[PDB]
Amino acid sequence: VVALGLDFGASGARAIACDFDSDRSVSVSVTFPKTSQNWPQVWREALWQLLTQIPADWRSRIERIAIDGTSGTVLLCDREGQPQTEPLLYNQACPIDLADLADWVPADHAALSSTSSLAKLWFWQQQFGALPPDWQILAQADWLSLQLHGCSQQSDYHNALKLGYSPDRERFSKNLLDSELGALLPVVHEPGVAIGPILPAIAQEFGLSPDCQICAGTTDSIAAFLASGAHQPGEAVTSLGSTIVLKLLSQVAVSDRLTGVYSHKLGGYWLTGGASNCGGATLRQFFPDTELESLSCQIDPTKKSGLDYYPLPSRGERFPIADPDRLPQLEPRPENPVQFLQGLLEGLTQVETLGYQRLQDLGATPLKRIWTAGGGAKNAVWQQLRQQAIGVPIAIAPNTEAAFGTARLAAFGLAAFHSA
Repeated sequence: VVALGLDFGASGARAIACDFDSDRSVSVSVTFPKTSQNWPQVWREALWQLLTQIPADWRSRIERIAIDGTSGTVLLCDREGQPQTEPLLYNQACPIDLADLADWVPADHAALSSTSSLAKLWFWQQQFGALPPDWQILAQADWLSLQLHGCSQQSDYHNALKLGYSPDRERFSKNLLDSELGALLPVVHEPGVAIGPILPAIAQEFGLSPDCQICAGTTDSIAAFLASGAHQPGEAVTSLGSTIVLKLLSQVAVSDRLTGVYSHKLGGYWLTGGASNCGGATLRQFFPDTELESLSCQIDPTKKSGLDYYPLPSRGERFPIADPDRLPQLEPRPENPVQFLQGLLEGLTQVETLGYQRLQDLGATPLKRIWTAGGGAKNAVWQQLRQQAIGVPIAIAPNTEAAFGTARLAAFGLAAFHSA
């Protein structure tokens, strides 16, 4: 089976066509601008650009397609899926009262956030005054897949979560559906399942098989986890990037609105996680990468530095423990740059350690092993510190590209996420 993964991220889009019986693939890219008067046009043209750059052989052989997008990026469209106003991007917050959403979702549901799809739909509602029932709100991944299969008001329970969906009960609340916003809500499927065949005109134009299936997509954050291949509960993917992002697979859904912790449904399992303000950005504040490496070579993890740092890049922390007033803790600062670096890596290690423990304290399945992604994943000293402090096998994630995880999503769905 040959599947195509389309990933639309923060500043670009990547396509990965993958042949899974050959384990061979091709990857193409499109880079977004940093400003547009028409982001829908930018995204749609990116879609055709990605498809075009794929060789004719692969395109003829593609049987399934899936698309992941940025979580919280939504479009207000009419009956035909035509943008009626500018998209509200993932980073944009809305000046609405979250108390106006209380009757549509449970106590501290993930949708209760000024940046959620639901909050943006309510913002649009109070903007236009009254939204027509034949209109629809679409996530980025939704709208793009709509360009492929032509079926309107279709989404997945990953993107739809922050729209107010409850994947624990597999439904929107009856009060939300009965509401004035109800007619704009999409039909929610499981990521990976076939929505419908590709549009005949689209298939013919781009030399794709007319029998190719367009699946239900995901978020790019979840696609990244799917790229690792981890499917057993207790397994976790750690992203050692600018910020440390933890993703833990569990048999139980856990949530903590205080620390921004919530859970996505993933087949029969649950994907929980948390994001710290700490990360490699703190490291770059004192070292360039080259110097960072030359100094890491001289660090022996088997001996404590005596330093107890909390490596925030600035004031404020959100996970594992929430404290907006917490300041970075980088004292005492030794004269030896090597040992100061060790203190930093030890602090970042503690963040990850306390992060996974916090997740387990909330009820998540105990950590079995860790797959690592991001820039710090290649840092073996950092890996040793993480390993000896956490106590589980830690390795580098085989694949990390979101488009590849989405290609796997197209090829196999979420089938691996069940009891064997």
